[PDB]
Amino acid sequence: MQYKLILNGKTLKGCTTTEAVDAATAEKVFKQYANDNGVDGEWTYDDATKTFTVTE
Repeated sequence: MQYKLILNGKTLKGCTTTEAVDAATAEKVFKQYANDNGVDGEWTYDDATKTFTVTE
């Protein structure tokens, strides 16, 4: 299913998505994503909207 990631970085703001079999797999993708993009911080997940949020 479609998982979503909200980027609340000090430097970087945006929406992004991935397709994954579960949320754990999607999280790995999104973790590399914010890391590839110089964003690191507080992650939260809401399984009801399948949306992760990172906050610098």
